Amino acid sequence: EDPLYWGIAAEAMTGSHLDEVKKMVAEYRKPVVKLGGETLTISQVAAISARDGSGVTVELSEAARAGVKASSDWVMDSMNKGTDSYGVTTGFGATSHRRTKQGGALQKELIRFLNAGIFGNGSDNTLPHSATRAAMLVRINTLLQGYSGIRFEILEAITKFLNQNITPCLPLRGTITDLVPLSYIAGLLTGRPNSKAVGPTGVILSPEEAFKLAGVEGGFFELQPKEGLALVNGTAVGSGMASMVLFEANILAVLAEVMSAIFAEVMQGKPEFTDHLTHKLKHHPGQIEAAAIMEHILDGSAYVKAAQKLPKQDRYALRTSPQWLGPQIEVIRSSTKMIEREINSVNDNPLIDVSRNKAIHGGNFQGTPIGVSMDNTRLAIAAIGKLMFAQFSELVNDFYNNGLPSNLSGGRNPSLDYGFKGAEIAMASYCSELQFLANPVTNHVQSAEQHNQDVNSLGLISSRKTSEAVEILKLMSTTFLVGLCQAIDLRHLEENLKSTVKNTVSSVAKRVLTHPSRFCEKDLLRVVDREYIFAYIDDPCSATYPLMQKLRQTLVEHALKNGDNERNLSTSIFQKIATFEDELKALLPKEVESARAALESGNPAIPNRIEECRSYPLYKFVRKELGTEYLTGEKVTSPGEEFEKVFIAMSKGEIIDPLLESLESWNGAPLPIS
Amino acid sequence: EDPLYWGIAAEAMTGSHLDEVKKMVAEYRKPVVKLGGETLTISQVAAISARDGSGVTVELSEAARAGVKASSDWVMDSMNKGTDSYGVTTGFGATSHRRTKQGGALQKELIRFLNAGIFGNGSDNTLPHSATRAAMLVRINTLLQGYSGIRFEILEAITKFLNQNITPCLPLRGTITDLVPLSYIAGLLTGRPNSKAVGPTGVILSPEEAFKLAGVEGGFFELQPKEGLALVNGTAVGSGMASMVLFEANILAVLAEVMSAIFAEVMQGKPEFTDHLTHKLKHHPGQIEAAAIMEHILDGSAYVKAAQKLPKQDRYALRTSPQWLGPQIEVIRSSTKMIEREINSVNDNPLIDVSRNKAIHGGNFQGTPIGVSMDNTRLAIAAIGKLMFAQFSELVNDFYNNGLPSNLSGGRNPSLDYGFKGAEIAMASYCSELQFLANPVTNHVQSAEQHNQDVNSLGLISSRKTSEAVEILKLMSTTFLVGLCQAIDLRHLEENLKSTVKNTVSSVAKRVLTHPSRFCEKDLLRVVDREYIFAYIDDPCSATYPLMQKLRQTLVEHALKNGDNERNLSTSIFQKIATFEDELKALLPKEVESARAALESGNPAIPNRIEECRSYPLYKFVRKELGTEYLTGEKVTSPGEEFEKVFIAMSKGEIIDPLLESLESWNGAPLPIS
Ligand SMILES: C=C(c1ccccc1)[C@@H](N)P(=O)(O)O
Ligand SMILES: C=C(c1ccccc1)[C@@H](N)P(=O)(O)O
Repeated sequence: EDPLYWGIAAEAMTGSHLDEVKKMVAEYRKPVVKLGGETLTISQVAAISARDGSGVTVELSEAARAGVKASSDWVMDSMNKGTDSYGVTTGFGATSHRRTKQGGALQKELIRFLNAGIFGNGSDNTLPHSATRAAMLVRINTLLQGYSGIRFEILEAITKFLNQNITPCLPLRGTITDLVPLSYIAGLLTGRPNSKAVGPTGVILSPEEAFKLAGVEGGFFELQPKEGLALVNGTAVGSGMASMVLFEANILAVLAEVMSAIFAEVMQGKPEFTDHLTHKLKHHPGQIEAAAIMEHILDGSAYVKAAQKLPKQDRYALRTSPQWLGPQIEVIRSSTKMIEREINSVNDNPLIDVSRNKAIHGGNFQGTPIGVSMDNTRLAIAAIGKLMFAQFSELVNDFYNNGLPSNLSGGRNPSLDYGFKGAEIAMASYCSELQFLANPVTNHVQSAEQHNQDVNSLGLISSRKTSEAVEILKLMSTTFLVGLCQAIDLRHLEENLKSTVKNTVSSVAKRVLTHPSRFCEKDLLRVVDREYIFAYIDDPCSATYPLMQKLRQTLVEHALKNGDNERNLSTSIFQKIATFEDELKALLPKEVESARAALESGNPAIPNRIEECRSYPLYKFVRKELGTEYLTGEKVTSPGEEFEKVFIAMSKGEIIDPLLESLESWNGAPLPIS
Repeated sequence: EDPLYWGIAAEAMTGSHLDEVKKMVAEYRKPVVKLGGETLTISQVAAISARDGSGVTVELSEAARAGVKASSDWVMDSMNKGTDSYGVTTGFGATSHRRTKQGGALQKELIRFLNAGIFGNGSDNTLPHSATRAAMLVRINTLLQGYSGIRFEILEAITKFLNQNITPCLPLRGTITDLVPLSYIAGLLTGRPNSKAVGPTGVILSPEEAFKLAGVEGGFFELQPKEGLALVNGTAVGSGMASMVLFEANILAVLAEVMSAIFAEVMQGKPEFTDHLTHKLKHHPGQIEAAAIMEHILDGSAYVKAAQKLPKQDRYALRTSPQWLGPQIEVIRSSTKMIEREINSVNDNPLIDVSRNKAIHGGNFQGTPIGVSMDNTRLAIAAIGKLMFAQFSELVNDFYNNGLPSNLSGGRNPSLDYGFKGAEIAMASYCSELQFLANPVTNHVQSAEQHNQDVNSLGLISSRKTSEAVEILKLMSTTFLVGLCQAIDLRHLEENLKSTVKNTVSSVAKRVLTHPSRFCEKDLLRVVDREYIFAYIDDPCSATYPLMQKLRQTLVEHALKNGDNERNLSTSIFQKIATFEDELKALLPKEVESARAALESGNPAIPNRIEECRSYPLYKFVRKELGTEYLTGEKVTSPGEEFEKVFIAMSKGEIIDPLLESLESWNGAPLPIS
């Protein structure tokens, strides 16, 4: 039926990406990660990788013990029968013609010469301790399947190091994917003299102190034949970090879908761009899901529903966002499956097949799935950030943001409030560096190790660059999300002040215009209805702003059509202009300032419509739970001070819950075509 | 004084880039290229490379004959003394341990196994015949210095092939820089059975036919010891093409400087951005020259001088263009010097030093100067095109082009004329592909030829990508230059129609406004002076366009300040509005149409100010000599039809003369700081 396992691979790509993310989040928060060599998820690797006191613990399946012992015993019995085994009685790699009977000394030597990394002083050349934990977890998962020929006791010791947050120090570079950095795990286990570890609070430990604080009894391990090679001959570091990167990339792809919808909300975009017919007719599932998610947010938007009771299309960053995000999500999802197979693979060599009484030589250490998926994922991250840069740019440009202030300036005086202009330049710098990062790593392969390794994956180098790309995407997402919340509040200010202007224009009209000028009150209010508040509200009665000009234009046009009644000063509309303009100038500025002051005090005449929006949890989280403040030149607070709050919260995973809550009433299908 | 030749290298970088270009152009057009191994310029290589009947001929310096014979004789005498010489009695490259006494068969075999390229059918895998000519010229120049040990007769035969435009067919790929493609020159010379050549009209020739049409007498050459290796062991193909690319890149850099100034002219930019103080204070000579060149054009601009007799700063694509272009010009100039040294180098191995009675083994075949200069030059080409894309985008956007029509639309009805919108999308596609091409080639080095060639330059691959970049820059320059000429004509239309509107508004004012409304004629004309013609001229009396609205606003504001005189209908300014508006509506549309029709017939009321501009030669060349037409929706002609004229002319070098003429009165210094 499925002898090459294509079909079981296809099965994992069914169901929505969002449900996959919901499962990942639930898996991440489980208190125990039980390893049995076969069920490791990127969410479990991400959970173990954290060094933030979540309390997650690792436990080893007792079901693997028998297979582990069988291959360990097999190798030891092979050593005693005098047989010639690669990596056991022979040299390594291109020098495998050398032979020896000192199996123990051979493995000791293996770790010694693989300790060829460089740390220097400080931490710049050190693998992040979170990544080292991920690699430890993943190495255990490989060795547990019973094909590697290493004692279960060593796996238990690595488990204690994880559960006590005692982490060996690994070099950042030195691997083409992972012998050298993995040798620094083995060196801790053998107590090498240069081996160092870091405790939970950051203190450097000797191997002795580390064993002590981890509760590993029995002294340092003396590696038995093949045991050094089983520890080092795998892709655990590259795939470990790729899991951490993919966990965050998946969640950020959902954040990008939702923020594209909040973007549409505050831009007053046409929700038609999410119509299921459009996306159904292209078949791409990423684009169909993306449209449906944004459709869900917009179908529960108080802005859209308000507009319904009262340019045919938007620019690409809004209208084509489902077409744009769709394929990036498919890449991230497909890359995730590839990494999940890699972290559950037997990446080791040779393999001990006790059932056939032999060792199988092969290339499962070749981390191509990591290189390929990380290269492809990094390009997709860059495409997500380029869209986010385009959206941000639209949002802060008054040419394109449908009446929002230039720069999303917040204060009363636009000459002393340039809003997000600095943040916008920084968004360009983020986006540019992201497009550089989008270049591949895996097309830079050198013929290595005396040309024995004449192809090699560069997996971990690629994972490291995708991790950098993810951090930049977080800087962009933070900056965008705070911009969106500012725009939300500006729409709130806009609708309240617009009501005040309309009430004042009407009341002054009903006074000074009684004779036949009564007819033009409807036209004067229409001037207010159609004019952009932020084009004039900082100085509403200024003669050079559009409100006074167009009100006066309305009075003039009514007088010109007023006929012979215009010839009698008693019924002349033109003769009412200066009275009207004086009366409005006398009352409108204070009415506007009062309503604004009432809004700033929490007493708006019209409540903030975000509160009735499916997108409310993200706004509430940013503005109310984190206390991120509305940004104004009338205060000293910088945009960066507020970015910090969201960025630190995003990096602690606190965005996940409000992100998912905005979608929790979605049934996973697009709306009927209406 | 200068024992490492840094100082003589520094000397070549003095004087202006423009004077260097002027010399290059004069050198290109000389009727004879005399090679003596030491004076080859990129302009001579470009001139020889052409297959367009310019009649340029190659002649060999008789002064080199003695050195050539001496090393040829030396090698033959070495062969007869039984001595062991690399490439003469030994195998090649990584297999140099093999030995033989059949020197002739060794060189025959060398050409045979180096004929390892692939052509297929058609021309896609064939080196362009212009590049093959460049490589032939450059190979002669290396061998003429007397260090290679090859007969002068063979150089004379290649000279005949050049002077009769008989060109051997070379494969496009196969070289890491140039044994394989150079072996197809040697194969023609030895009459190999697969060897093919192309005549002047394109007919494929056998080696026999080629020798016949070239007038090479004496039959095919039988290579003597070392002669095959001297033919193939050089960088001639990479450096040959790099010369052709650099010749055009230098001229296009001057076109970019000048077009940046014409851009400023039609944008009504502030010529202050070229002020010498600004650029002097940065020391960069490329930026100082660039500013001074643009300053020269602007100081002789009738637009600027007109504006003088009657926003403080421009956007970056205009204001920072000298800062942007400066370093690209320095890179192109420095790369040119590197290639000129390479095409005059003894790139061969081993070298025969008769003066010391020995062969010198070395690495002069290592084409790093080509790879490095082409990689650096390609990045600079991309930066020039990115600026040109930014400038074009500004020019066709009515938000930023200071009153020019959106899309530079040309016709009477903007709803049926979308101008350069298609060209603008194509400019984005050019710019994007250019930014891709900007990636380096020389960071993709493979350890080659059984790891004997474990570093290699990839020079020719880089030259090929820079050549592609140059072609794209030509597509952008063509499209930009035709856009600039359209804008020039639109400023001509703008000033003529604006005069017509002002005359009509004045004459109707002086009639229907005589009572005290005489005072507002000055304000009404000011409305015309300050309003953008193209914001209303397609329908000048439309009530929704700014002209009628603001004229009416002027009459209303004068009536409001007219006081008690406004209360008597005899002296009421408001009572004059509908008369004025009716009178203007009756006369202005036909006055405008008449003046426009008079302009289209060559009878403008105001001549085209381009005629008094230092930039006039480029406009005259494009619009009048090439017959490139003003683009309008009222005709069937496409922008591409007009692009063709300029692109084909640009590729024939016909842009050079008008380009240089626009600068011919420049003394090479910036203006005094005033
Ligand atoms: C080449 C290898 C190696 C190199 C250095 C030390 C230990 C092993 C192993 N990847 P293998 O291909 O399994 O022999
Ligand atoms: C390695 C070389 C070679 C390879 C194939 C054919 C002929 C020569 C020469 N570049 P060289 O380094 O001069 O020996």
